[PDB]
Amino acid sequence: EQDNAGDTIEVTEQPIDNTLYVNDTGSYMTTDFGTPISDQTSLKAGPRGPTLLEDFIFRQKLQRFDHERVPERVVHARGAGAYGTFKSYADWSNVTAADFLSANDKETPMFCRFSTVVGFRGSVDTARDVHGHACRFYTDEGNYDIVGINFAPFFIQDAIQFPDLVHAIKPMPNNEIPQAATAHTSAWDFFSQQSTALHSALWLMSGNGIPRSFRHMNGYGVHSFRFVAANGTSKVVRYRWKSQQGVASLVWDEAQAAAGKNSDYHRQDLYNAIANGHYPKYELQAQIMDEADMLRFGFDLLDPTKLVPEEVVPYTPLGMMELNANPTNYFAEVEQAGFQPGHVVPGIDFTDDPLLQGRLFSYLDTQLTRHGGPNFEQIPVNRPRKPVHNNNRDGFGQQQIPTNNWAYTPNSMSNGYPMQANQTQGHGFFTAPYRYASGHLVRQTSPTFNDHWSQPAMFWNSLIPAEQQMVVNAIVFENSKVNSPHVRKNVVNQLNMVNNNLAVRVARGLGLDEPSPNPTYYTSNKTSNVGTFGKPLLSIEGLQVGFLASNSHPESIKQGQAMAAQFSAAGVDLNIVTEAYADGVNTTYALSDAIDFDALIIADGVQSLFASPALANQMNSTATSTLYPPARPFQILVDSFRYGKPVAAVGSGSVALKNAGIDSSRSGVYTGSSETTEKIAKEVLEGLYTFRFVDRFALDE
Amino acid sequence: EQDNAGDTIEVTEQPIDNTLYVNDTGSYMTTDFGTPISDQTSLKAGPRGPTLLEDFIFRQKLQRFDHERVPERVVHARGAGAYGTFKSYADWSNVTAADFLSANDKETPMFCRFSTVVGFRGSVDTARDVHGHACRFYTDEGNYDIVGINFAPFFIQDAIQFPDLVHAIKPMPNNEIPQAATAHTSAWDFFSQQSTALHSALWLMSGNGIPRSFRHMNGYGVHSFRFVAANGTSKVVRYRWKSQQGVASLVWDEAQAAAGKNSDYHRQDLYNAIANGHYPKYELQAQIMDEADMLRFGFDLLDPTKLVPEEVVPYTPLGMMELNANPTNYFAEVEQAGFQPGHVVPGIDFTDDPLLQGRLFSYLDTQLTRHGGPNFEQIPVNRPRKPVHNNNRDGFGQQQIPTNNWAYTPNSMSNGYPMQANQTQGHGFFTAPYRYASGHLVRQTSPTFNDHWSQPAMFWNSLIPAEQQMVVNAIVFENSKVNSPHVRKNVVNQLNMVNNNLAVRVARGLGLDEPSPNPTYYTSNKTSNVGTFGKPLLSIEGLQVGFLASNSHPESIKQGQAMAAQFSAAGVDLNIVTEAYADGVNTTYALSDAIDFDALIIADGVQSLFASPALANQMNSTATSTLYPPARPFQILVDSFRYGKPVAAVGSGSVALKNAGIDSSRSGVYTGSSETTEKIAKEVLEGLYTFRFVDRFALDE
Ligand code: HEM
Ligand code: HEM
Ligand SMILES: [Cl-]
Ligand SMILES: [Cl-]
Repeated sequence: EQDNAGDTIEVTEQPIDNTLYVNDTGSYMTTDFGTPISDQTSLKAGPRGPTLLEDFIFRQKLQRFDHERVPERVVHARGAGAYGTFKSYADWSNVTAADFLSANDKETPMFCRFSTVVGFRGSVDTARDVHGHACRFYTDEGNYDIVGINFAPFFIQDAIQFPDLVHAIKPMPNNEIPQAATAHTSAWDFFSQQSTALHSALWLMSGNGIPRSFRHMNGYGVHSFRFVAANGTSKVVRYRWKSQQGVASLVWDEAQAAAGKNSDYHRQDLYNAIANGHYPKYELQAQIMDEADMLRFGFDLLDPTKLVPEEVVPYTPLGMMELNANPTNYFAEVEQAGFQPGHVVPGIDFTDDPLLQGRLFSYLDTQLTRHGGPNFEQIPVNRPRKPVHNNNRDGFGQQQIPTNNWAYTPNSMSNGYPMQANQTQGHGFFTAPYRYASGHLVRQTSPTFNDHWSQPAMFWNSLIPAEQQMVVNAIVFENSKVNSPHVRKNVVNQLNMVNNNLAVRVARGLGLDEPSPNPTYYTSNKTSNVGTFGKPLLSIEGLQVGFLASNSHPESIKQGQAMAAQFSAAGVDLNIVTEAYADGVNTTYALSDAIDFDALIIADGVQSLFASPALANQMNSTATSTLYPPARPFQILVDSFRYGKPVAAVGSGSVALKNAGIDSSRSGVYTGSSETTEKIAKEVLEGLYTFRFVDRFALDE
Repeated sequence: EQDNAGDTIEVTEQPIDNTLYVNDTGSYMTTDFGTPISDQTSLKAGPRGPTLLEDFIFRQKLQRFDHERVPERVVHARGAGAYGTFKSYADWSNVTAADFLSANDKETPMFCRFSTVVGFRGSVDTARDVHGHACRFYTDEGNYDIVGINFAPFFIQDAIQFPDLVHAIKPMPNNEIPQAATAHTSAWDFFSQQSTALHSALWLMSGNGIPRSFRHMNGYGVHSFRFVAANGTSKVVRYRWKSQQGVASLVWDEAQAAAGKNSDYHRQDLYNAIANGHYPKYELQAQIMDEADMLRFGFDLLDPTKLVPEEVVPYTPLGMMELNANPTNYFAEVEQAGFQPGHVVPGIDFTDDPLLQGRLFSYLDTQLTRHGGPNFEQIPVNRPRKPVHNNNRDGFGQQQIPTNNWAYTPNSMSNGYPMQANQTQGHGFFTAPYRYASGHLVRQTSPTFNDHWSQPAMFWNSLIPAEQQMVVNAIVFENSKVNSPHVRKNVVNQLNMVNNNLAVRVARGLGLDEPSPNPTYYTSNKTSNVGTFGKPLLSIEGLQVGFLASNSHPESIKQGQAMAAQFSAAGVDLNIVTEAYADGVNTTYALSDAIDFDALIIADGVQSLFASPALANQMNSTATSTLYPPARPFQILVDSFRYGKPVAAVGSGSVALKNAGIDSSRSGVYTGSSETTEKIAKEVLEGLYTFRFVDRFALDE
């Protein structure tokens, strides 16, 4: 660049302020251009006069405000994030050249966001939905994102259908009803006309659609990807994030109650858990398969509507992630984060999964919408941990200052920088070299993709009877909300290709004719770890206990408080509830509901709070408590029991149980005198692990 | 423009397609550039091959999809719209030169949007909140927008504080919790440190915060505006939209239930009412005051925290609006609509209200954010009904084609077009000519604005005892959710400057020390039409009745059906509810809740459905119905009664009432034999007008 005076360029770097995190301590307010200000009164022509155009303080403040909002994500708008770390279990170089997997105990920084799918930005956490599980590894060789969900299969087999699925499940276009729900004609029409959807539709109707929290679901990559070794050999892999807390879910009416009582239930759960030191963990696992396995198992590994059963190919544990810090600013870090499945690193490659292939286009393009311009990767949360060097330039919102004035390749002026990186130098990305294609250029679906029903059948067989009833109840609920009889009937006919018992039970729920067995795709096969009831949690850290006490019986508070040490030691929060705040009280009846607690304990001597609605109704007007709605304590109890949660009662607390028709002989009901509270606590710990007592759920066939 | 050949310009208008409403009937799918396509399979290198970059069909479809979203409104994101018409009661030219008010029976097209304030796009309709009431008159002299709310006063006195109020009430910035709610430290901190907020805070805690529907609230302009007559004389006016349905509201726990059962409760209500021919009406009214009235009434008419009591200045009816059509496409017409208080027409002017003055800047600027460019008024819903002519040009998304090549004033080339319009020619806008200012250029608040407490006191005195209890319960609920004791105490102290009884009751609810009377700002004054309980509705059209029946007692359905004619004739929807769809059934237990009905009727012979939760709990597992959660029918009944709704029972239905502890002697409880169903219906019509039976609500002091 310097064989002459003209092309020789003097660089003078200016001492520009380079703040990242903003710290207000000690400061006076300034404009964005650094002039010290107050911001509390408009400049006016006299104190009762009109506001002046020259009040630039007013205009800069309101212009910022008027422009705060950005487009939400077209899908997964409602979500929450956290930072963490990932530790490799091994040097995996034998199967992948990926750097974050290259050594035992190698640690990589992480950022993840969890979300629903269909609802808009402020929709209810406990909507029935798919849930996103999207994690970025900030590796030494680039940001690697696994952008997954809590179900193993997806609804469709080609990315070109994605706007069809999404418009179908989103609110109707004429009136934007209903919010965050598939319970409408268009969605079930789509799922029944596009029968690839059945597998994921069953997942959605199961407890998987309504998880207890982000900490109590698994994550799946869904698609086949490739691990590529340094020498070019590849393996076909499928990812699972196995929650180290375990898998647990709500029941529908409980998910509804939670939506109305605490729309922030899952984001609050994640925030509180991290803030309280109960850091959620998920183990990265992969089914590591050979190229020869593409069609071996009787379905196609390119097909995203199909899971590989653990019993056919086991999951190999790769390493452990932990999320251990909350974001500092939600808008800056969470709202602006843009995950992309095309954010790959050397040692990872794609497959010809037609669903995956289109996602690679879509996510890069969509980042423009939400960020207003092309420099979205420059936002701090999206930056790689090492500095970027390439010949990309300019664009709205450019906050870097390139010094390489020869921004093209090949050139003879820049000393070869930046250098081309590839398989054999600079740890460059490379497509797996044995990949091959051969064929006409076709817009045709592979016939290997044609079985839409067998895997739905396996999934059904994989659920305990209580959760099978839950699926029926959900399908019946959603298809009763569907307004079109012909769609209802199409759904039944589709379900009958999956399992006759399922379809008959649904048709009965809908008041429709019962179909007859259609055995073509039926199977008795089943797989494990795809249900959400009947298997206990692996950790009860960060779960909640509600201890129902009264200010009118002061010893009840003290009884609550003496149990607190035991729960604290298990990482369980004990919440003492009374009518109103007082010494030792944590929360109140008026603020409380069953959904707020994972187990409930009734204190000794407070039985009189637990009047049934019928009793409440006699004495109305005067001398009924104003401090909470009529029969609130009773309702918390009855709801907790109905939902399947452990309930305990100390002393005369058992009177409350009887009032509620709860026999002390039921599973997950613990009783004891005031002298045995220590043992009652440990039984509650026991019940928290079991989590739900499914013997309480009504069964049909 | 043509005294020479060079400046003479040939205009050739091209036959360009000019579709507005899109009609698909008969058509093949095409790209946006008109090439006929299919859109169901990606183009691949072989049927199991990778997707090709040259598949432009895939890319155009996903690029559209990837870019569907736009920024939501910074406030009032959650809302719903409808078209209608406005009829003037008179020629009002004696007080205003406004054209839409210039003749008896003069009709003007309308479009309105109603909304909450704090929640984001998909937040729950029944959040406790301010509600927007924003209406556009498409006049012959421009689009006139009244951008109002359902409360008479606003929280702050200067527009520069608007981002402070909004950041305070919106979710916290670190974690974006909580959604659509003021129940957190920051909001109550703001309301207590910025004590102007007390008036609107009391409105918010009343039933006004939780209306039954958009049809059952009023609208207020809040600010003083001016009517300006042709000759320059002005009047100071305040607007009210008086609902012709009447004012009705929910109770808090009911608003919560509705949020979890039907997040679309208000938008669905409005959509259904219009679709069913029950068109909501609101009468435009104005307090028409003299310039001399600015300080006469012991507060300042420039002050938006102050209402003028109807008893001091009556509302003059101006005309009647009716909303009579749903939008065709929600995104195009509702989401994109941009109302602005600066959208004024000749005969309307502003005042020096410092809150109003800033809104004039803010709304014009904010339209850029949501529309991506400056041509937001070109969107169909924002267009005036007559063609625009001005010298504004260009900008993103320009879909017009100007023919005037001399786009500046003054010029000698364009034949004087377009002509300047003013007070005396072309019906031009004009500022009211007697307006005057005089003063230093000051950033100071007017001392006339200093009384923050007297009007809050009047408002409190204006509520029936039951709604006063509702305010206390709300304040106590929200301030129990506030995590900061010092903020709780500040709120109490502020409330004690308003009314000692109010403050003592709140402090009791919060477990705080009771303050002592602080009489400086106390008053016994009261005003009418500012409460939401204790005054019946004026129309029951579009309200809902739930008729609880059973498939296991088939005559119950027929009993329901024979009542339907009477409800239909009142414009009331009768919904027959059973376990599952069948001949004559409208909805199901599993889909139903108390919030779905405004009155409940229990059929003869179905009492066995109405088992209490206690009874449900005995027989669990087998032979409990799978068709709805345990004790769902009972819960609907108990909830309806608790909320204050009319309930009726035919025949042995009274057994259900007894089970629920509801005596047939209570107000708003109707019973009769199977032979008197006609009379039972008319009593239910009676109860619908009364709407809520406040004798059921617990009272304190
Ligand atoms: C296996 C199937 C899929 C999974 C597991 C998946 C996963 C996800 C996740 C987890 C998010 C949220 C990321 C975040 O938290 O910010 C997301 C967003 C998105 N997805 Fe998907 N997705 C799938 C299929 C598709 C398909 C086929 C397309 C389109 C071709 C697509 C387009 C999008 C878009 C446009 C976004 C918005 C991203 C943004 O604005 O940053 N997805 N997806
Ligand atoms: C008397 C007090 C006020 C009332 C009655 C009021 C009313 C409303 C209403 C009804 C909307 C929703 C319009 C729609 O449905 O699209 C709205 C939006 C808005 N308001 Fe206000 N407002 C008030 C105070 C303010 C103040 C002081 C400011 C700022 C200086 C402000 C800024 C905004 C903005 C930026 C929007 C978004 C508008 C859009 O994106 O189109 N408001 N307001
Ligand atoms: Cl492949
Ligand atoms: Cl003025």
